[PDB]
Amino acid sequence: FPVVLVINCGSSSIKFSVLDVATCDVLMAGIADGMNTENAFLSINGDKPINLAHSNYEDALKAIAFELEKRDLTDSVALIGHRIAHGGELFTQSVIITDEIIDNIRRVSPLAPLHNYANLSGIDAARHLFPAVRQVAVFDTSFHQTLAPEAYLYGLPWEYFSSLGVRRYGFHGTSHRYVSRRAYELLDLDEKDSGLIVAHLGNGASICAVRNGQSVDTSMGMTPLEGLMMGTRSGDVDFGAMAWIAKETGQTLSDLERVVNKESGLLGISGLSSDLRVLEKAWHEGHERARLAIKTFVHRIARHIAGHAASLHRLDGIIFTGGIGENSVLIRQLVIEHLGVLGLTLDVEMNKQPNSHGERIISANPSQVICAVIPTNEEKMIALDAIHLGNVKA
Amino acid sequence: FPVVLVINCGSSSIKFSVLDVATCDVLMAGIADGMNTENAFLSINGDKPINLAHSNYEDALKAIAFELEKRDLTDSVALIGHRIAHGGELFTQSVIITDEIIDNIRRVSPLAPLHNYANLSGIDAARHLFPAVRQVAVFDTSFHQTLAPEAYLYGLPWEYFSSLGVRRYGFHGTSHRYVSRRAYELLDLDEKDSGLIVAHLGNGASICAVRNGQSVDTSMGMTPLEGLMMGTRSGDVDFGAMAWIAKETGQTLSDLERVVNKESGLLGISGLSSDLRVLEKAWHEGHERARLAIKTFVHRIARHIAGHAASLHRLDGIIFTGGIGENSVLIRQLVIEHLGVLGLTLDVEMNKQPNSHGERIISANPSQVICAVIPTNEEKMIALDAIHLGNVKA
Ligand SMILES: Nc1ccn([C@@H]2O[C@H](COP(=O)(O)O)[C@@H](O)[C@H]2O)c(=O)n1
Ligand SMILES: Nc1ccn([C@@H]2O[C@H](COP(=O)(O)O)[C@@H](O)[C@H]2O)c(=O)n1
Repeated sequence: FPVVLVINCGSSSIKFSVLDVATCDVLMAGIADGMNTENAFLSINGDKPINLAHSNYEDALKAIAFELEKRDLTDSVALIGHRIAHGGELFTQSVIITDEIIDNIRRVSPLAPLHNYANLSGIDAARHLFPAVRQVAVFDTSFHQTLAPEAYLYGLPWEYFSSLGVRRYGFHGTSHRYVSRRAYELLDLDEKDSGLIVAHLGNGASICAVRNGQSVDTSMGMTPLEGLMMGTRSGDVDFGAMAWIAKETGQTLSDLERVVNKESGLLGISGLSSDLRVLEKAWHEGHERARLAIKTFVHRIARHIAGHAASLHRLDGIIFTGGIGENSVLIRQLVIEHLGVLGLTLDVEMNKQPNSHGERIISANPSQVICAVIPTNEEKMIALDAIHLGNVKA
Repeated sequence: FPVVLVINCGSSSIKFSVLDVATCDVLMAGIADGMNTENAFLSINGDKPINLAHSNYEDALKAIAFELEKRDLTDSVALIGHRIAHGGELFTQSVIITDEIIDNIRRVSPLAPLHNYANLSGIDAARHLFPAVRQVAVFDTSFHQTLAPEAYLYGLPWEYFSSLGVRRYGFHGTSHRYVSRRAYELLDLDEKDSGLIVAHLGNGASICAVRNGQSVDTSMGMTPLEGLMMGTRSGDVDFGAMAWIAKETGQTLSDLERVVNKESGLLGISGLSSDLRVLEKAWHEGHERARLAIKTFVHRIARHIAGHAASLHRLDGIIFTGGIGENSVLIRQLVIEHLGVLGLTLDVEMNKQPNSHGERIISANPSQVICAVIPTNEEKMIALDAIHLGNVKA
């Protein structure tokens, strides 16, 4: 009974999942958080954080690998899937990892210095500890590679694009790809003749316009920073306003990049929390700045959902997904009420239902556009790619 | 037969118009270009650029004033209208200029250092040369002041808004106000129950969502830089991509602000021209980068028109205006074809017609949204404000 080992080897931590091939369901999931810092620990299923301190990426994965053998699961690992942050222009689909692939990941790595090098560390580790196991690289940008130049060009001098690689790449590709696939079945649509908007709201937040099965426009830019306002990310911001701030308070570009990543977004406007559940409660208890942050949040999503609709010949579906997307009854409704212009009528009985109801329609019949909630499963999509690439012979 | 003197006293030049009160039509128009530079000149009606060299704002207006008396027009100046770039939060409508008003303009002037101080120079001049003439200040932001906080807040720390004044202000207010007013009559709509999108495409480019006679969302930000890609302005740009560029090529924020204002936009992608007529011809003659620049240009407009529609309960009209908006048969159509999703069908016979046809419908009957061209008249709107404020007693 073979299994797929999924790895999101981020900068600060190493997340992992062990999916069964037969069911595509998680048998085991863990995390190696606080990496390289004096005390690094491994928390599998959340039962006991074993302090594997004084250790790096190579041994943290060797700690996870030993625990797989503790559960007699090592011998059953047929495939390993690696989540990669940035594919650049070089990667349009998931690939079997060879030396050539490692090189090409290393080539585009300047575009995501924090994430990509951390991903490569995890690739080497898994390659070392499991050499006779087929390994797959799944990229977080590759879905958005179907974008036409008018969709991905910035209004900068052409040289910044041709020699340096400055363009729109977009992120949450795997999520957007997964959810879109699921929507065709749920909504009973023809992939070859369809237009969807997918709102991935959660950790980061992004919108994708999926036309006839292809990503044609997406909210995020070169960095995960452009687009929607997020938990701690500012979203769309006037560069003139930024340059003004840098002059008025005398801050370096380095200062502001840290401000826009860590101090901004929902956290920034509310001055309270980056967490929705806290801000939803905060508003319910007469907090204006938490209410404002949500109202702004909802507005920018509503702006980008309608915006991205332009890249469709027809609008069949708006799909909510991700932590906030799947669970927030409020945000979903405020967003939809904001889009009455698109002819949306929302069934509030259906919108009430918690996430346990999984893939569900949430718009009433008179609606000209079908709204739905689809739980995102990046782990399942990574596995499916790996299983598919498993049958191939390289 | 009284007249209104309109002044756009920009940083580099001083434009002016002399409108008749009875007709609201231009009797005289000129420009004092290349200000303060060794050779400054005055070109009235474009007949003879008289080199009033070695001179500043106070004497350039004194050169225009003498030429008004040369045409026995000085004694007939009942009102003077000043175009102001940035009103800040302090100005929501046009006002009669008093000392208090001068102060308040001087207060918000840090927000537009290039433009506002140039505007104040022209106010002092006109005040000096015409002391017994009522003068009106018309602000380029004041129309957009009806925006709700969720529409104008950036996802930055709240402090940047409350103490420093960093928010969305928007521009082309006077144009957006004028055109919207004209649309109600042209489209035979009820102002109190209407939703319009106005695309001001020309010099700079901006979109405004006008709901029930009020500006509820607009493309430009704190600076005229945010929003649509423009002639030499980049438009919406990822801050992460900007910060990346500053690292990769080692450029100061000052460098990039100059790059994004002067070297970017249509000029940047094409590497040829910031002028549409040149780029339209260039594409017609197999130039890919000029074609790409236009395709990108059209796409971003299509993105923002659909985007701004979200802030409406209903979409009745899309209105094209400004240099590019009124004259470009191509751009208008490419934009509308991009918005087939909103249910637009375009009458190409009507879209063919040149600007001489003035205020015209350009969408066919089966269209769910009325498209129209309305020539913008900032001069006429400034005059109308002044005439109105002329009847008031301060
Ligand atoms: N019941 C829940 C669960 C999560 N959430 C929100 O979803 C977000 C988590 O998103 P991800 O899991 O995609 O990172 C958190 O910001 C949290 O506030 C919520 O608003 N209601
Ligand atoms: N017939 C015309 C006239 C002007 N234009 C464009 O309109 C723009 C001028 O806009 P403004 O007058 O608003 O500054 C120029 O970029 C020019 O290329 C055009 O494309 N066709």
